[PDB]
Amino acid sequence: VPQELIEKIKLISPGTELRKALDDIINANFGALIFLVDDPKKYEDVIQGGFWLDTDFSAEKLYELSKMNGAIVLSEDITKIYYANVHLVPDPTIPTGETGTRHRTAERLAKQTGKVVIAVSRRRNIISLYYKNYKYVVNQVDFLISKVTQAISTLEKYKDNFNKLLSELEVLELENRVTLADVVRTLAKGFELLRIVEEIRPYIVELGEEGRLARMQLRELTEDVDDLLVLLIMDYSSEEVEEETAQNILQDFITRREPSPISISRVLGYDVQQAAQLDDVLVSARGYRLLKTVARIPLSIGYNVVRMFKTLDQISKASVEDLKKVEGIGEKRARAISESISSLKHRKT
Amino acid sequence: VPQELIEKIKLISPGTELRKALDDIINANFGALIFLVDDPKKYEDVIQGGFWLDTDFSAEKLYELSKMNGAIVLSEDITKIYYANVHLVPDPTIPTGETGTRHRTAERLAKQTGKVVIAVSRRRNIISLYYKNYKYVVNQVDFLISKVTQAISTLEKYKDNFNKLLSELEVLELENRVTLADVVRTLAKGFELLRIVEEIRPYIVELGEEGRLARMQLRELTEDVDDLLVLLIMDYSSEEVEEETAQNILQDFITRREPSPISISRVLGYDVQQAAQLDDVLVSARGYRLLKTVARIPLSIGYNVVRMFKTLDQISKASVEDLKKVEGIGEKRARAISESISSLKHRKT
Ligand SMILES: Nc1ncnc2c1ncn2[C@@H]1O[C@@H]2COP(=O)(O)O[C@H]3[C@@H](O)[C@H](n4cnc5c(N)ncnc54)O[C@@H]3COP(=O)(O)O[C@H]2[C@H]1O
Repeated sequence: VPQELIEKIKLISPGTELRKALDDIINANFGALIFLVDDPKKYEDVIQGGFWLDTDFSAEKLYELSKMNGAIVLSEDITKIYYANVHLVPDPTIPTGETGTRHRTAERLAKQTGKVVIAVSRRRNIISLYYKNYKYVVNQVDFLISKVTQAISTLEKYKDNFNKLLSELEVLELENRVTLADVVRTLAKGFELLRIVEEIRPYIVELGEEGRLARMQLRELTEDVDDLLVLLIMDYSSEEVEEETAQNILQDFITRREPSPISISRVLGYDVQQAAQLDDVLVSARGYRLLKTVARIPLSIGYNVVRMFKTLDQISKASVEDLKKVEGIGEKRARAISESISSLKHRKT
Repeated sequence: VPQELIEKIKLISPGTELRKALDDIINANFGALIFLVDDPKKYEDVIQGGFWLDTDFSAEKLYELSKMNGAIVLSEDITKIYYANVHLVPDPTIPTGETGTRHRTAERLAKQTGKVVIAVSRRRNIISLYYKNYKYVVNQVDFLISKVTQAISTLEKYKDNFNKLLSELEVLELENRVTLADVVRTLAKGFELLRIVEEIRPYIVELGEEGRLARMQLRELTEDVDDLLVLLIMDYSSEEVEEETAQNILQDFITRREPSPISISRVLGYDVQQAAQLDDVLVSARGYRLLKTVARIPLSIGYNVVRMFKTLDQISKASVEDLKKVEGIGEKRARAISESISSLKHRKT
């Protein structure tokens, strides 16, 4: 979905005076056919009849005008009403797959001029936006709230399962009993969860000002999940991996690749092709997750800690003095590392 | 109103199945937009979308299809329905005086193709027919009947006054006391009566089958007025006048010139400059009106009677023996001429 078109969709998103007018028009079963231009003179050959207005835009004015037959011409910045009650005459030879004169005119006119045209028919409650060779149908808020509320409820269930997987993983991590199956299962659930977020994003955007609570909910449910998955990938990949690399593996499984167990464990660098194999592959966390998240050790410095001790298990055996040899670890960070791991072992295992 | 257009108007006149369908369509407040062509696949460029039907016409089929959006395509003789639900796309650059997409389309397409296009708007009850550069509005029957009923009632009054003038003139004629004013006064009323018939004629045509009674009424009211006015012109023009010329006089004051007293007398060959002079000009009927109408003498033979006796006054003094000396007058025509005049002189004077 081009960014060019997304800028146009903003024009009619909940919160704008234009959208407010269009909601009133839909509510009254008036139709609408609206043409957005910056220089009316340049387009005087596709504009016939009607009334020259040249007056400041308002929602109420647009509403009143739409009671009349034909079309309305506004400035692109939606600050002026230029014409009302006009006949729009785009080139009839331009292909269109729309139905009815109103929507066939709209799509032809947008194709012909490279401008936005908005059509509302009298009996439906959708707003059809046309820009160049684009068509975007904009939905009512109540339809969008419904899908988004469902998506959020779905995200809650994925997130709860993710937390359960993770808390079990933690236990296994601290006891050094993790298998590849355990990692992959946890990553998959994380990947799927953020996929759902990506898929609902267009709905969220369409909601405009009415999507504010929805965005807050997404943010709260997904807050640290991306960082968490990146750290897991750095901790459990077959060979050592830089952060931005792990970030890309996340990007890949969120958007382009399917998060099947074999696919994940393969891209983590393991050579398995049967799902049952994962249970037999023993893995040991590098320790990045615990270092950044719990001991609050910056990644740049955690590299050196992993450089020296290789795995979490060995880090958990190091004394404060042992840790202090690392490039970046003073007594502050050394006790942070030492005490936070041991605290965790005590309470969790 | 060119004969070419009148033929097309017949297509939608009361009585035709097409008009019966348009009537229902008007009554249901469906609109209509109908394109008449014999070769559909040649007009492929101006007809988009819709359904190809190619089915035999009926009023009920047309009505049913008019429920759908857009336009309908029929054969020029209204025998086939070719398309329904189509989008008509005439050249947008053709000048049009119409208002609304429907009527602006109809006019432009009619001009572009030389074919009939019919448009009915949803809330108005008229049928607008476009043919080439012609536009003809066809009215509802109740409207036409009201005008025609008034026009006929108006005619009864003119006709009553014409009769009263005529019978007064009859008396003056039989007593040889006719002035040019009496003649002109009678002619003028007859002229005006026939003008009214001319003005109402388009409404009557427009009424189609619903104008049968109205035609009979006009026929009864005017059936011999024209012949009567022709014979008056032949009896009172200053210089002898052939029948053909007299009919051309009649035709002139019915259409071209206005039947003013001075003007009528001037055309009759009397150098008059003021209406008050008409009362001083004495005239004598040659006798054609009486010879044709009352004695049943053919005009051809009439001339021979007039060339001999010059005026009605002299004819009324001629004996049977005198009259038989005329070419074409046997003993029966002679006694027909003499007894009909003496009979009228006895009864009317
Ligand atoms: N070229 C054509 N070919 C076939 N049928 C034609 C036609 N032009 C008009 N009609 C028919 O007349 C109906 C009423 O059009 P109206 O202009 O009143 O109402 C129109 C008009 O107010 C507006 N609108 C549509 N096209 C427009 C255009 N090019 N320019 C400006 N306004 C337009 O959309 C309304 C709904 O049109 P809708 O199609 O439902 O219904 C149309 C359509 O069925």
